[PDB]
Amino acid sequence: MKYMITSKGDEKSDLLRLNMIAGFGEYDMEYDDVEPEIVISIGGDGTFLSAFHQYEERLDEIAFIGIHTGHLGFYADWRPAEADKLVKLLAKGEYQKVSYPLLKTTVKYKEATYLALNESTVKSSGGPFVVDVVINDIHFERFRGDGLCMSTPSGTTAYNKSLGGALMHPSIEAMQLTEMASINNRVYRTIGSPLVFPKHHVVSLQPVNDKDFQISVDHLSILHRDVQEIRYEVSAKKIHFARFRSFPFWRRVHDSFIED
Amino acid sequence: MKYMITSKGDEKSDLLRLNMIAGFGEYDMEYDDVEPEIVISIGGDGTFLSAFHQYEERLDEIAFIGIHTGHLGFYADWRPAEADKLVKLLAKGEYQKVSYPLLKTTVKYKEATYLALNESTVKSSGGPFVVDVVINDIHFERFRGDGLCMSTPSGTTAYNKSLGGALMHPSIEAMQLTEMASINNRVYRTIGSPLVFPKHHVVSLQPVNDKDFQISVDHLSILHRDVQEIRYEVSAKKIHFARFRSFPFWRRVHDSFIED
Amino acid sequence: MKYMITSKGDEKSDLLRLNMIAGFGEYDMEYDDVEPEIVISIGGDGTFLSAFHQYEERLDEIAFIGIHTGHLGFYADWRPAEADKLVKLLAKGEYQKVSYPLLKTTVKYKEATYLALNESTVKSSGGPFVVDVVINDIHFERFRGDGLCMSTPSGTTAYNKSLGGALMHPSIEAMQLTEMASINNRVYRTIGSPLVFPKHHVVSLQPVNDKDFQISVDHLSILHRDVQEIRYEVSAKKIHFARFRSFPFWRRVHDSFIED
Amino acid sequence: MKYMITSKGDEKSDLLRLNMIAGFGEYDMEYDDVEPEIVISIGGDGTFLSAFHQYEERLDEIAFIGIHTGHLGFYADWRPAEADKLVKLLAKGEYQKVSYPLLKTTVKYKEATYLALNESTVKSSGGPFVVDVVINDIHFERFRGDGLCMSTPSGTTAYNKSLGGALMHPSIEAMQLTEMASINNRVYRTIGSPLVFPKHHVVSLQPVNDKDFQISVDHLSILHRDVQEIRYEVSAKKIHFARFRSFPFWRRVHDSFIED
Ligand SMILES: [N-]=[N+]=NC[C@H]1O[C@@H](n2cnc3c(N)ncnc32)[C@H](O)[C@@H]1O
Ligand SMILES: [N-]=[N+]=NC[C@H]1O[C@@H](n2cnc3c(N)ncnc32)[C@H](O)[C@@H]1O
Ligand SMILES: [N-]=[N+]=NC[C@H]1O[C@@H](n2cnc3c(N)ncnc32)[C@H](O)[C@@H]1O
Ligand SMILES: [N-]=[N+]=NC[C@H]1O[C@@H](n2cnc3c(N)ncnc32)[C@H](O)[C@@H]1O
Ligand SMILES: [N-]=[N+]=NC[C@H]1O[C@@H](n2cnc3c(N)ncnc32)[C@H](O)[C@@H]1O
Ligand SMILES: [N-]=[N+]=NC[C@H]1O[C@@H](n2cnc3c(N)ncnc32)[C@H](O)[C@@H]1O
Ligand SMILES: [N-]=[N+]=NC[C@H]1O[C@@H](n2cnc3c(N)ncnc32)[C@H](O)[C@@H]1O
Ligand SMILES: [N-]=[N+]=NC[C@H]1O[C@@H](n2cnc3c(N)ncnc32)[C@H](O)[C@@H]1O
Repeated sequence: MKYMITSKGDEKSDLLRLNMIAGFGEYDMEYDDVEPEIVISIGGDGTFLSAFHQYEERLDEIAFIGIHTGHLGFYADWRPAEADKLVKLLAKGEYQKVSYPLLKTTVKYKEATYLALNESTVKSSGGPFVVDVVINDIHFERFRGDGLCMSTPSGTTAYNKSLGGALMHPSIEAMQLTEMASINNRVYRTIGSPLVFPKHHVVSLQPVNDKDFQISVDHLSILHRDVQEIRYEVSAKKIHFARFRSFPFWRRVHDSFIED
Repeated sequence: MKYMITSKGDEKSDLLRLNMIAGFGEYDMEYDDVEPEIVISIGGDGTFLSAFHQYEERLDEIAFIGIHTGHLGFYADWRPAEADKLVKLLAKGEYQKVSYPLLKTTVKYKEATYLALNESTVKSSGGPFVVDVVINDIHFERFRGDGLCMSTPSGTTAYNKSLGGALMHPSIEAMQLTEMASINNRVYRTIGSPLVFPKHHVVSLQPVNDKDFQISVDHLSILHRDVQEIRYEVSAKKIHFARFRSFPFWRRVHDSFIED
Repeated sequence: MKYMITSKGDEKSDLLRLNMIAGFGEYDMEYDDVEPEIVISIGGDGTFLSAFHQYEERLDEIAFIGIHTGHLGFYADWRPAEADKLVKLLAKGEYQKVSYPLLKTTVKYKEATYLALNESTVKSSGGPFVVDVVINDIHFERFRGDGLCMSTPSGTTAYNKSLGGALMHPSIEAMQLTEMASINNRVYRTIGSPLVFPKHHVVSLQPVNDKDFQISVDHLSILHRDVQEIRYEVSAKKIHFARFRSFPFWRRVHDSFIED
Repeated sequence: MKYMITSKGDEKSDLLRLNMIAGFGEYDMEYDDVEPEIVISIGGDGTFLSAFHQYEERLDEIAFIGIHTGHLGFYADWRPAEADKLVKLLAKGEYQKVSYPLLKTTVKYKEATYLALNESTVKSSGGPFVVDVVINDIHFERFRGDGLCMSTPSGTTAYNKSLGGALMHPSIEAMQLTEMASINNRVYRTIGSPLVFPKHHVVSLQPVNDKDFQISVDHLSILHRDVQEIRYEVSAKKIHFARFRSFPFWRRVHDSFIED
C-alpha cells in the first residue's frame, strides 16, 4: 500500500518519520505523497489537521493515522514508542476503517466551498458582527455578537467545547452551531443554546449591514469580501481512520479532559 | 377512528373538549379512552406529558395531537380557535405521522423501567450527590454536584436547555446528558460539557456512597432506595404525532424562544 | 488566650487535636469551648463551617484558624505537619486579624434570622419553584427554575462557582445572587447573569404560589412553611481569621483550582 | 454653566440638539465644547461613549447626561420628549452628582495608558492568544483562548454580560475579568469563572510567545506591537453623572433586560 508521512517538523517527529520509512522499506510498502492510500501524521492535532487538508481531494481513497508527538493530540491513536508495532500492523494490513462526518461550508459572493474536520467559524472583518440565521429557508434569528462556530462531531471537543457546546459522538451525522458572545437585551435576542443539526439541514448566514467577514476552516483563516451568504451543511464526504485497536471516542474524551 | 381527549381541566379546556366531542359525534368517530388510536391533549405541555404517560403502553397504536390552551405549549400544534378545522381534518383522515425518539430509564435495586418524553433526572435524597458515570462499561467520570439530566431530542428545549444543553433536532436518535452544578476543583473533575449519545450507547450511573436518589421522569418524581444503578439508553419506542400541516421543529423553537 | 479545637473526628484529626492541646498545655493557654478567643478547626471546609456556626454568637470575640486534614480545605491555612509551628506562633501571639463579610438571611412567616459564611440558597419543597425577586423594594424579575443562591465573597468559590458565579475578593463587602436552572422562553424571563449587591442593598424573595421552601445556610438545610418572604443583605457581622503569614486570596484560589 | 451637546448625527438627534441649544439660550447658559461643565449626549451608548472619551481629560470638571434617541441606550436617563423639562432643571441647577468607577489600562512596550467606561479587552493580532495572568505579582494562570475582557461596574451589563460575567452595582469600586473561549483540557487550565477585583489590585497580562495584541478600550480598537505587558487596575478617576430624578441601577438593568 502506498503511504506518506507528515511530520510536525521538529527533531523528534522528523526522526520518528525517518525510522518508520526505514521500517516500511523492509516491507512491500511504497512511499508516495501524491496518491497515497495511507497518510500518517506525526505530531499534534495541528499537524493532523494539515494532513487532512493536504489530501481533502482524495478523502475517499485515504485512511489516516495519527502519532502523538504533540501536547494534547486528540486525533492521535499512537505514542511514539509504539511506532514499530504500528509499522508491523500496517504491513500485515490488520486494521478496520472508521468514518467521521465532515462539515461543508459554502461562501457565495461566485462560490467557494471548504471542507472542515473540526469546525468553520465566522467573525466580522473588524467592527460589529450581525447576521441573519436562516435554517432550511426559515428565518430563525438575527445574531449580534462576536461570531458563530459550526462544528463537526469530532470537532465538538475543540473550539465548540470552549464555546459551551455539547460533546457529540462521531457516529451521529450532524453539525453543531455555537454562539460567541451573543448580545441579549430588551431589543436583541438569540437562542443562546447550541443547536445541533442533522444531515440534509442547511444553515445559512446572511449579512445585515457589513458584508465583509473573517471565515475560518480549521486552522485556516480567510477574509472574504462582498459576501452574500455563508452556507453550512453536513458534507457527503467522510474522513476515514485506520484503527488497529479499540479506542472508543468517550475514552478518548476521558483521557483528554478528565485524566490520562 | 377511536379517539380520546385529555383536558387541562379548566373552564376553557373542558368546554373546548365538549365541543370537539360534539363535532366528532357528527362523524363516524367513536370516543374510547381505553384503546384510542388518536389522543388529543387540550392544555399545556404538562397536560400533554400526562396524556403521553397515560398511554405509554400503547405508543405504537396512538398518534398524539396537542391543542394550546396553556401558556407556552411547546408540544401543541393548534390554537383553540382552530379546533373545528382540526375535527374536520381528523375526520377526513388527512394527516401524516411523525416520530420522536424517547428515553428509557432503568433503575436496578429488582428492576424498574420508565419511559420519558422530555427527560429523566437524578438528584440525592437529601445530602451530597456523588455518582460514577459509566459509558458503555468504561468509567468516564465521578460526578459531584446537584444532579444530572438525561434528555430526549424534543426534551432538549425543556430542562436540558436551562442546564446549558444543546437544542437537538428530533430526527436525531440520541439522548443528551447535562450537569447540575458540578463541583470542579483541584481534586474533583467532571467533563462540564453536555454529552450527546447515539442510539445503542448505554450510560450508567453508579452510587459511590449514599444509595438513595430522587429520580424524575418528566413530571413524575420518585424516591428510590438501595439503588444499585441507573441506566439510560435511547428507547426502541417512539412517540407518534399526527401532523396536518408543516410546522418545522426549528420554527417551533423560534416561536417558543425568539418571537411568536 | 482561651482556645478550643474542633476536630473532623477521624483518627488523624483527633490525634492532631490531642497533640496540639498537649503543646498548648506547655504555655499559659487555657482550653475553653464555652468562651474561647481562638477556635482551631482541624479537618475540611465542612468541619470549618461547623466551627463557625458553633460560635456564630461570639464572632466578634473569636479568631478562627483552619488546619487541613480534609480533601480540598479552602478555608484552611495550615498543613498537619505545621501544627507545632502553629502552636508556637499562637503562643507568642504573633498574628494579625483578617475579616471576611458574612450574609444575613431573614425568613418571615414571626421571623428567623440565619448567618452564612458560604451561602444561603432557596429551592421548592418539592414541585415548581417560583418567586418574585425584589431589590430595594423595586420588583426586578419573577424567577422560575430550580432555585437561587446568595453567596458571600469567600463563598463565591463554593456553590456560587458551580452555578457560574464570579469569584469575588473578600475585601469587597458584597453578596452575589446566582440562578439554578432558570426557565427562559417567550413568556418567562430572568436576568440570567449573576448579580453582585453592595452592603445596604436588600434582596427579597416573595412567593408567587407555593409558600413552602427548602432553605439552606451553608451545610444546614431547613424546610420552612407558610413563608411570606426571604430577605438577604450583607451582615454587619464579620468572621475574623488569625493570619500568621501571607496567603493571598488569589493564591488560595490558584492552589484550589489551578494547581497546588 | 458652560455646556456642550454631542449628537448621534442623525436627523432626530441633530434637531433635538438645536432645540435644546435654543432653550439654553433663553437662560444664562453658554455653549462651550472646549471647557464645558455639562456634557449632554444625544443618541445611544455608542454616542455616550464617544462623549466620555472626548472629555476624558476633564472628567473631574464635567457631569454627563444622556438622552435616548438610540436603540437600547443604557447610559441614557432621558427620552427625547422630556428634553424641554431637562433644559429647565439643568437651568435651575436642581441635580445631584453620581460617580461610577473607571478602568485604567496600561500598555508597556514606553507606556500608553487608556481609560475605559465600559471595558478593555485583549485578543491576538491574528493567531493563537496566550498570556500569563499575574495578580498582584503572583502568577495565577496561563490563559489560552480567544481573549480576555476587563470590565468596570457599569460596563458589566455590556460585553462582560455576553461573556457570562456578573452584573455589578456601580457603587462597588471594582473591575471584573471574564474569559473568551478559554481552552480547558488535560494540559491547559484556566479558572473559568469571572474574577472580581477590588481597588488597588493590579492584574497584569504577560505575553508567552507572540507579543502582538489587538487591544480595545470601549469602542476603540488598537493594534499594539512588541507588547511587554498589559496592566489593569481600578482608576482613581470617576465619571460623574447629573441626576435630576431617581433611576436606580437595578431598575435600569430591569428596563434594559427584563421589560421596559
Ligand atoms: N486553540 N486551539 N487548539 C489547541 C487545542 O486544541 C486541541 N484540539 C484540536 N482539535 C481538537 C479536537 N478535535 N478535540 C480536542 N482538542 C482538539 C489541540 O490539540 C490543542 O490542544
Ligand atoms: N490544533 N489546532 N489548531 C486549529 C484548531 O484551533 C481550535 N481553536 C481555536 N481557538 C480555540 C479556542 N479558543 N478554544 C478552543 N479551540 C480553539 C479550533 O478547533 C481549530 O480547529
Ligand atoms: N419547569 N418547567 N416547565 C415549564 C416550562 O417548560 C415548558 N416545557 C415543557 N416541555 C417543554 C419542551 N419540550 N420544550 C420546551 N418547553 C417545554 C412548559 O411548557 C413550561 O413552559
Ligand atoms: N410542562 N411541565 N412539567 C414537566 C417539565 O418540567 C421541566 N422542568 C423542570 N424544571 C425545570 C427547569 N428548572 N427548567 C426548565 N424546565 C424544567 C422538565 O422539562 C419537565 O419535563
Ligand atoms: N458540595 N460541596 N462541597 C464540597 C466542596 O466544596 C468545598 N468548599 C467548601 N467551601 C468552599 C469554599 N468557600 N471555597 C471553595 N470550596 C469550598 C469543600 O471543601 C468541598 O471541596
Ligand atoms: N464543605 N461543605 N459543605 C457545605 C457546602 O457545600 C457546598 N455545595 C453544595 N452543593 C454544591 C455544589 N453543587 N457545588 C459546589 N458546592 C456545593 C456549599 O457551598 C456549602 O456551603
Ligand atoms: N456590541 N455592542 N454594543 C451594542 C449593545 O451594547 C449596548 N451597551 C453599550 N454599553 C452598555 C452598557 N454599559 N450596558 C448595557 N448595554 C450597553 C449598546 O447600547 C448596544 O445595545
Ligand atoms: N455601544 N457600543 N459600542 C461599544 C461597546 O460594544 C460592546 N460590545 C462589543 N462586542 C460585544 C458583544 N459581543 N457583546 C456585547 N457587547 C459588546 C462593548 O461593551 C463596547 O463598550
